[PDB]
Amino acid sequence: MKVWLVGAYGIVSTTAMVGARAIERGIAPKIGLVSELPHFEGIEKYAPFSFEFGGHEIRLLSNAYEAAKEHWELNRHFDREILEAVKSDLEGIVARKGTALNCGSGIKELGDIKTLEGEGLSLAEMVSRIEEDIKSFADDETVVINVASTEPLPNYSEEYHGSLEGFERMIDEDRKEYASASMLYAYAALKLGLPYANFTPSPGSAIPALKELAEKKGVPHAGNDGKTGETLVKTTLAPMFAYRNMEVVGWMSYAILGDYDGKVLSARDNKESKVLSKDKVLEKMLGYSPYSITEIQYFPSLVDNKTAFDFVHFKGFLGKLMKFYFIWDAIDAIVAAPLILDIARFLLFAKKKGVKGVVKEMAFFFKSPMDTNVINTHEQFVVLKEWYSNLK
Amino acid sequence: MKVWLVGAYGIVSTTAMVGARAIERGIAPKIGLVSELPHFEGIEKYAPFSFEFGGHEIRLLSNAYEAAKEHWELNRHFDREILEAVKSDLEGIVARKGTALNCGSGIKELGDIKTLEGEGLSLAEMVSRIEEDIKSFADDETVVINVASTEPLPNYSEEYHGSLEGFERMIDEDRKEYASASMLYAYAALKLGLPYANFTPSPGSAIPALKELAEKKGVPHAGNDGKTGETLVKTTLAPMFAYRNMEVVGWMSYAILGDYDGKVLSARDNKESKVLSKDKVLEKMLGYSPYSITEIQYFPSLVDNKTAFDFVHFKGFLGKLMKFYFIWDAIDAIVAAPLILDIARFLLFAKKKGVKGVVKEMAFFFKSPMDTNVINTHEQFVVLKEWYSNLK
Amino acid sequence: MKVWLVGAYGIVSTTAMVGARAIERGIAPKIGLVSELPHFEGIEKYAPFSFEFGGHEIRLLSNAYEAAKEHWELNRHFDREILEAVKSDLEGIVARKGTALNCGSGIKELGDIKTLEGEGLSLAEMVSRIEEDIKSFADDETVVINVASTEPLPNYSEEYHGSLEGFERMIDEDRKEYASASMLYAYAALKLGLPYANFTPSPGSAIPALKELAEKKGVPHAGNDGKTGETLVKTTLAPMFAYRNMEVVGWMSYAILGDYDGKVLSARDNKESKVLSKDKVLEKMLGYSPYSITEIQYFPSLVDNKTAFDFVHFKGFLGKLMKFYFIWDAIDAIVAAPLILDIARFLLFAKKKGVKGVVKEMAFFFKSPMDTNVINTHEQFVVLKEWYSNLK
Amino acid sequence: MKVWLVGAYGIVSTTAMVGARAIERGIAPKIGLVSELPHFEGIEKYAPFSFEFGGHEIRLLSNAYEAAKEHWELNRHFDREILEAVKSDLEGIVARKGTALNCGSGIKELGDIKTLEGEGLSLAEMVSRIEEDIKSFADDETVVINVASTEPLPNYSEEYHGSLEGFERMIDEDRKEYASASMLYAYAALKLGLPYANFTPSPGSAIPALKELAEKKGVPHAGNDGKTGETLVKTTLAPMFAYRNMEVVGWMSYAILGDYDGKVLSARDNKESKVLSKDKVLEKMLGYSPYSITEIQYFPSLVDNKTAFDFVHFKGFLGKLMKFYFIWDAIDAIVAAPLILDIARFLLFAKKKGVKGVVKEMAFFFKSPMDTNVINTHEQFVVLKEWYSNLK
Ligand SMILES: NC(=O)c1ccc[n+]([C@@H]2O[C@H](COP(=O)([O-])OP(=O)(O)OC[C@H]3O[C@@H](n4cnc5c(N)ncnc54)[C@H](O)[C@@H]3O)[C@@H](O)[C@H]2O)c1
Ligand SMILES: NC(=O)c1ccc[n+]([C@@H]2O[C@H](COP(=O)([O-])OP(=O)(O)OC[C@H]3O[C@@H](n4cnc5c(N)ncnc54)[C@H](O)[C@@H]3O)[C@@H](O)[C@H]2O)c1
Ligand SMILES: NC(=O)c1ccc[n+]([C@@H]2O[C@H](COP(=O)([O-])OP(=O)(O)OC[C@H]3O[C@@H](n4cnc5c(N)ncnc54)[C@H](O)[C@@H]3O)[C@@H](O)[C@H]2O)c1
Ligand SMILES: NC(=O)c1ccc[n+]([C@@H]2O[C@H](COP(=O)([O-])OP(=O)(O)OC[C@H]3O[C@@H](n4cnc5c(N)ncnc54)[C@H](O)[C@@H]3O)[C@@H](O)[C@H]2O)c1
Ligand SMILES: [K+]
Ligand SMILES: [K+]
Ligand SMILES: [K+]
Repeated sequence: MKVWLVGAYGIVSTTAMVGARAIERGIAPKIGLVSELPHFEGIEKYAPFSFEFGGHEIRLLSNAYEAAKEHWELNRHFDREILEAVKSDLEGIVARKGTALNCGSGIKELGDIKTLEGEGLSLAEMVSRIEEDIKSFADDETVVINVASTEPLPNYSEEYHGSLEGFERMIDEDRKEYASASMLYAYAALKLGLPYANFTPSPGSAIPALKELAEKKGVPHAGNDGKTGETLVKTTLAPMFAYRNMEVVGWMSYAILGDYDGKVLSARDNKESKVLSKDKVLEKMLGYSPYSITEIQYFPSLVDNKTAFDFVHFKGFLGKLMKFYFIWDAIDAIVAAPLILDIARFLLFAKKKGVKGVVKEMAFFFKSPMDTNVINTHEQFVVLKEWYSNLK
Repeated sequence: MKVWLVGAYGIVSTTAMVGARAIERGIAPKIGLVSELPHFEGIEKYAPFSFEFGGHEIRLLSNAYEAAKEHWELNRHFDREILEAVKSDLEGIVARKGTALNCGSGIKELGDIKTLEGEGLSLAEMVSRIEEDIKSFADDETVVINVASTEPLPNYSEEYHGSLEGFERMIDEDRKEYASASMLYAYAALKLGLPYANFTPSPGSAIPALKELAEKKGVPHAGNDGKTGETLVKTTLAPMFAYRNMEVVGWMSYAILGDYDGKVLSARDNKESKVLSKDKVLEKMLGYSPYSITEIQYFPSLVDNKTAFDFVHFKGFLGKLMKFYFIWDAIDAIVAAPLILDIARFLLFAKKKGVKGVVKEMAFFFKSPMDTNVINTHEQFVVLKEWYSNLK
Repeated sequence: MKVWLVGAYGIVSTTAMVGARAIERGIAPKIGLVSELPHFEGIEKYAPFSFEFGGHEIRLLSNAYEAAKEHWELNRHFDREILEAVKSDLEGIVARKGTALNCGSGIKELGDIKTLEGEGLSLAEMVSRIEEDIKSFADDETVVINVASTEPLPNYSEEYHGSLEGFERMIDEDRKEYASASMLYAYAALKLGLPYANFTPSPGSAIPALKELAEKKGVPHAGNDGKTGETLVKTTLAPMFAYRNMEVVGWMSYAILGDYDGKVLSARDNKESKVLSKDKVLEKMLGYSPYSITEIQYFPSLVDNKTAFDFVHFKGFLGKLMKFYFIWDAIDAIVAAPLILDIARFLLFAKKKGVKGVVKEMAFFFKSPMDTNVINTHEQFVVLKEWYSNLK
Repeated sequence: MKVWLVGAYGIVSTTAMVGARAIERGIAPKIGLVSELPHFEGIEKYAPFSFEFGGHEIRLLSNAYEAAKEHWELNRHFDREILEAVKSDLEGIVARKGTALNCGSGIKELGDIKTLEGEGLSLAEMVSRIEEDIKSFADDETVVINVASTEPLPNYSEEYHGSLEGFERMIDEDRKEYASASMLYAYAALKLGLPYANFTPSPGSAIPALKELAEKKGVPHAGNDGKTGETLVKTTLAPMFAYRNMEVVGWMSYAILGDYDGKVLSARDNKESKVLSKDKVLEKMLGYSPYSITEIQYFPSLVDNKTAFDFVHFKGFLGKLMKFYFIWDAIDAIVAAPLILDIARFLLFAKKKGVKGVVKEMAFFFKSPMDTNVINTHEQFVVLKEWYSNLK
């Protein structure tokens, strides 16, 4: 099958690519893959484990391999051995020039960039290129997935984002102030009939205009924002306090990392996107809302090794306060990368079983799962098993 | 309703009584009571939150209040005012001489004991004494619940544990060598047709002879070993790794604690009763069984304040190792006590609804749940609920 | 000896009074007291363990006992019995009205205050009101220690803070814009010719004009800012890395607390008095400044129980990164309170031995020790000992 | 200079050798070297950073590179490029074959082992062989350091370890029962007049006989048992409770690791060279002896990454109990390796200043420093600094 990756030269993206190839050349195991669980025996019928990649980028790198080496140099998140073995495959994967429209202050920090707006094109022209790019690539087994830098919170317009009609008038009128890259990509994907996933907190296909378009074309989509670490933990074990009828009075989650993302998610301008994101999460599991703090800080030396420190303060019998601490030490790309392959496969699966619009039941992969209040990891996993089983 | 507590001047038992009476006196909240959770609404008409207490002990104190105060002095795990407000009630609660039969070398650590065997009695007699004690206290709404100190591994005997007939020939013969307190209390409870629960890892009613007795007498029973702290975290958190097809290469649980259960369990004699519990435990959620060390150690100054340390080492995508740490800081009688009153009510409910034998569906409370492979905190919770909804 | 506490009704200050009295009455041990270490045997020659208290406050409560009861109610940081036994002496301690001048947006967070400038008074009357308050109380064995709420960064002025001439003019020409309470309190202790110590990040006697005052007056003074918890471990543990020629690539401190202080410092403009610190702390022990972050966050449920998480990333042989984690769990007032007395005893000694100006040698007590580069806790202790031995 | 290494194919040893060649090759920096700290400027007039390696082993590996690589495969503790860079240097390093006498059950773990007593040799000629291997290799500027696997407790012979005569009688008389490998190589070193150091808890040169010899021959020597991680933290952190007049009421150290030594110290009978050695550590810094458990468990997946969990429970003002937790995560070979070279450098310096016998002043490097009580890292460092200055 074919995967088109928005932000194709990033760590998550290339680790997923490196990984797809290593597994297919049979020199890496299938650990990490949700689609490779016993319960999903059968899915290779509808979406074999086989991947061809391309994607969009704004960064000035030569091909996927050069990108993967750069990330590997600073993180050694996998055996050098593995990288050298896929050097050739990844070298033949060259990204096409993207758009960074409305991507914020922090885009400097990617180093040297090249954009479609940088060539001085109209919105129509840019949309049109992105479309061309993917279509020349796309077959009937193609999915599009966004893994590009988190955008700020969009310049939200009722006119231009409230309806598909409105969104297209935005394109046609060349009204760039209203568009964000993620919208354009997602539009293009749904526009060409291609399943789309948003792995980021950027708006992507979340706006009503793109949900409308998704529904009308008959195209499945999912998101948003992959639940890969500390949040997976939170949503896996907050429910333990509800089951035991204990009152969580405070929850602290403090996470640190370096690399392109943490260095941008720093300034509380762009820091806003993951501070609402971890307590209304809690009320939807406990049915009340403890005092919750949620923070990410820059910490250069850690690079992609996002580390998180959680404290849970809770009352038990006779209201006695008690304490729970945990530390999460993982490489972000390693926990994310496989989910991109899982999502690609589940989405193709959904396409072929005729699913249209938002795939509620894929909540399991995300922190802002669209169209659902099912947040508790356990219920989510059951939901995904059961959605898979019923359609199979 | 009535609750006969085996080990009744224990900190769990006393905390239970203190909290039952405080809640009833309207002077403490109802946090921690699983039977108080919304899904369990209506349980009141079969098992109201109304409690009377008696029990067996081998410790020499005057009454439950002195026991309670003794633990409270060293522990201060509830407000002094609650202690005073419940004084006259627990002063009215007087345990009856029990049996230390085959309870391990470290029964020396409780210090001052008088026991039924200690009178030079026989099995036939001990048993009639234990029964008379209970029959004395019992109505149609009495449950017997074991929270006595953890017994060593019992001497094995298929003749005497294999079947009711064998056990009863054991009693008849006074073959004390193959008998243990937990068993005799269990036998007594079932021979009077009262529901029975085993909050401890002692064999209790779990031997085949006593399951048969329960079946034949038509009484519900449940256990074993209440799942209160760290093990709750383990059966809640381990499934996460399962859901993300991650391979745990190592699980470490080290816990320190003081108080009575500290010294005894740490040594050799009774430490062999919660080590074989946590890789077969893991095997039943991971589906495989990783290097798993499990250990408890004496640490005086901590008293009843069980502190556990856990390190989980797991591979994700591409074979890449990552680490997860947690620290559980709780007062053990606090997580334990409410579950005693929950086990009570739920047992009275089962009895009223015609349940007999093991109630598998009360696994949610136990570290070694009988007759179930369901160990996942979430699967056990759904199972508890469904059970309830299906008999309600 | 007499001790005059600015911020008299605060937890830190009330706990010191409770401890002072409790130790005098013979109902508490002498743990926590640097002045009570065997090196300082001899000290009671000049600074015995006896204490009379007085103080300024701005909150309306009857006496130091109500002040202490409030704090204990929320915190339960010592036995009910300790409180009860000192009820008498502490009811005999009534704080006199002070100034809340320029003390931040968080002065709103203290509930109901009444203040000297609240009577619409002038800098000159306010100062002499302060001095007359301390002057009745004060004898030839009286010290003044500041434990008031953290002020924001002072309004910068080199005309008014650079010289005592400029400071007295500020007072003469009533320029409240350049004056904060902590400076006014300090000016008064020192004009009245009394030892002064500042246990807070506020300027206090550290403005140049005030050091000038203390020198010209020949008065000893110590400060600033108690090093009671997290920062103690930092100044004790950092050296280890320097001793083994390892390179700290990064250090994080993340503290949470509630209670009055957590409230006040939760505002951004009152938080700033603890961000620009433990970078320049680190370079003063390591000789290079690693990437450091320090943060305090409001966390209501913890009350005065500060809990700090630190992470240190560091390079050793062949530049391999390694990791060190720590969690600090203490009641702030408990660790603060003893030093208050310790400082009082040490200041009164200093004075008696004719010491004048900044007592560099009390660096051991402080996060921002004045006039000194000795930050290393061990180096700091040794100085405190030799300074003392050299005067004994 | 020349360093002869006992256990030359170890991870500590081969990492030291890998590191030394990298630094000389100028392809890695000098992080981790105590001797490269400023206070020692000039140490190299007497002890340049210049190293030639030889040693004793029982494992069958071709040369020092095969060994380094084998460890590297499993640990990836330094860069694959460093290994290639130094391959040819390490390949010229062939270990000469030594003795495994009375190193107990934990020598079956190592693999294919060949020894001197394996040839059915007598103590006389095993020693002779050992001195012949070394003398051959050694010049006026050679050191012997022990980094071999930890022995079980030596067999007790007061006659044979009480005095030089005794010891050499043991040899002439072939009393194999009473010697072990540490003792033999140490004897062998001091006979040839080379300085000796013992990085292991093995007795080595610390028996009265062998220090008798060192004096007699005017040879300097140091040990025992490198202080590399957890214990370092402890000897650094415990004095903070002393300085602050607090009482430690319990200390827990729980360390897990895999690889050779983790295998070795798992079996209970070898775990006992670090059982008595950590309350007597605390005492020597604290004044009193608090409850203190120190434990090490096998954890295969960690390989050489010794992780440790510490919990200090402590009383402060008014007897209030507080908690401190830390987690050390390092690679034991990285923390150790530099100290091997440092130790060699200080030893040559010592030799060259006429120092003889136990050099107590090098305690800084050790867990059980010979002939000294100074345990506190801070004090040890100063002592190390001062000693060097006194002989500079
Ligand atoms: N486990 C995880 O890492 C995790 C978890 C949840 C969500 N996410 C989301 O996934 C994203 C993955 O990024 P990463 O971790 O690989 O960091 P990264 O810095 O390696 O990736 C971002 C990449 O996208 C490119 N890009 C940015 N804007 C673009 C645009 N407008 N058009 C085309 N390309 C663009 C950048 O040049 C960069 O190559 C994160 O930024 C976050 O939004 C990640
Ligand atoms: N979190 C928890 O506290 C928890 C969790 C799981 C299981 N348990 C079970 O609870 C038991 C006791 O816990 P506790 O916290 O009350 O400790 P505890 O030692 O204070 O209580 C046990 C009490 O039972 C008495 N006793 C011992 N043997 C007896 C016997 N044969 N007959 C009658 N009384 C006897 C003892 O004198 C003591 O007073 C443990 O043995 C354990 O098996 C507790
Ligand atoms: N271990 C520690 O708690 C520690 C460590 C370092 C620094 N400090 C400093 O000590 C201060 C007090 O600590 P606390 O725990 O008692 O908190 P707290 O808020 O309970 O104490 C502050 C008290 O001072 C009073 N006050 C405020 N402004 C005043 C003014 N201008 N004049 C006279 N009185 C005033 C307030 O009414 C309050 O009662 C902290 O804000 C901090 O600046 C404490
Ligand atoms: N941070 C640390 O790793 C550190 C700290 C303190 C103490 N130590 C000590 O250092 C030793 C080495 O550590 P390691 O992790 O490199 O273990 P390792 O097993 O990899 O190295 C020890 C080597 O010595 C060899 N050996 C065993 N007995 C011998 C004998 N009698 N003669 C010659 N060679 C022999 C073994 O074959 C092995 O290769 C430990 O056993 C321990 O006593 C190490
Ligand atoms: K990432
Ligand atoms: K207990
Ligand atoms: K770690």
